[PDB]
Amino acid sequence: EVRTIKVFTTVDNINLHTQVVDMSMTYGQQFGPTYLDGADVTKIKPHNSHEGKTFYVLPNDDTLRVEAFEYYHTTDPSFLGRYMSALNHTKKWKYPQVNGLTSIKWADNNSYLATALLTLQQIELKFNPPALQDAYYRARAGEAANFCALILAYCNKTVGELGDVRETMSYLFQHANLDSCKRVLNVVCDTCGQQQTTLKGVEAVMYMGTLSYEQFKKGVDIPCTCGRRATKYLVQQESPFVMMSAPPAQYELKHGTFTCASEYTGNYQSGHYKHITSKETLYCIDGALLTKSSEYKGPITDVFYKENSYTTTIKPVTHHHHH
Ligand SMILES: [Cl-]
Ligand SMILES: [Cl-]
Ligand code: NA
Ligand code: NA
Ligand code: NA
Ligand SMILES: [Zn+2]
Repeated sequence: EVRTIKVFTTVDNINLHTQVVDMSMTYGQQFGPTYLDGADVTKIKPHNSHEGKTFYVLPNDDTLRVEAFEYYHTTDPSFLGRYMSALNHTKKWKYPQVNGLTSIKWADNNSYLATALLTLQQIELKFNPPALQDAYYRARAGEAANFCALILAYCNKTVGELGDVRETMSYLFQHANLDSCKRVLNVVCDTCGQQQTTLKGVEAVMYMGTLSYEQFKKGVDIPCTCGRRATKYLVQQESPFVMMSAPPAQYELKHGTFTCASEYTGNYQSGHYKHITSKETLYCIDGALLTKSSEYKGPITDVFYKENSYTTTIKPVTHHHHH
């Protein structure tokens, strides 16, 4: 005798697909890789209690391939498996409210994700994939498991794997609407003259080499191809924030001069991230932990600043000689 139950399959947890499954065959024999709220049930046969429940599957048919792309903006074949695998862990993490923001209690080497999530709640950023829009809204309300699992999937990081905050933000920004962001730079060499460049989108809001926005406006020394040290400085900026990054180094964060920052203690193989936010005082959020101070000095790697529109008032030759 053939026994069956009705279940629903999905790739986006919105659009459902009715299935009649044979209770003598595993989900994998019938759907391929199958997950129940992150749990891998591929090798499990249907239970009575599964009737009417929704299972994630991989995009096997054309219908599912379109739904998955429209929701996630990826066609990487393993994406849904990686998201589900991560979700099985992140649904067990805790997301405490710390100083009015959703943080993450430490687990599974997740300090880089905690400071990324805290940072997002302090900068103006809109995501493009519906999956991130929906999950980020939930994360702001305090239910951040799906958002964290999506970050891991989009960044191709597994739970427990070491992550870099700058790289994680770069991926998040790649999936955000930054088309209104513009940056104009000028590079001045005594030998080679002046070279202006215009950057757009993610490249307009990220810079690697100095933590100081003020120093970037004054001028930073970089190598020129001729071998001399040229001066690079910010000509014009149109964006709601900027992110300045550098290899970790002792750095003083002054209250009221920045939005938030990330601190990395450790080395290239093992470390830990903390988050610093400048509000009525300086708050240091370390997952679930919170401390305060009037001054802060530590190995800072990333600093975020507010912006709207900036235009330099100084001529190039003045930046080259006075930075
Ligand atoms: Cl959004
Ligand atoms: Cl996108
Ligand atoms: Na935000
Ligand atoms: Na919130
Ligand atoms: Na974009
Ligand atoms: Zn030169």
